[PDB]
Amino acid sequence: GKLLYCSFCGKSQHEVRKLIAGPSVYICDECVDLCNDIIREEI
Amino acid sequence: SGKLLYCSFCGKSQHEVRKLIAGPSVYICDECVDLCNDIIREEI
Ligand SMILES: [Ca+2]
Ligand SMILES: [Zn+2]
Ligand SMILES: [Zn+2]
Repeated sequence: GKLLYCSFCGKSQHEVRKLIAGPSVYICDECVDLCNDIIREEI
Repeated sequence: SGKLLYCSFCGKSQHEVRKLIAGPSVYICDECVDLCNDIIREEI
């Protein structure tokens, strides 16, 4: 019953497909997508 | 300079992982990103 936000981009759980929770942080699917580009070094 | 940065999700330092991606006062390593992929894709 509270708005949760991606710690990287700031979007809430209501703006993304999925919001993954760490111990005290969160990351959305869009940022994970971006992380893959960074790690794989590809577009 | 010289300071240890940790993945905010698993706690590993930048010397324990391949890459540590930085956000605003938050970090995530390549291993946790791999896990996130399994979570999003809902597969193993
Ligand atoms: Ca040091
Ligand atoms: Zn995000
Ligand atoms: Zn990690």
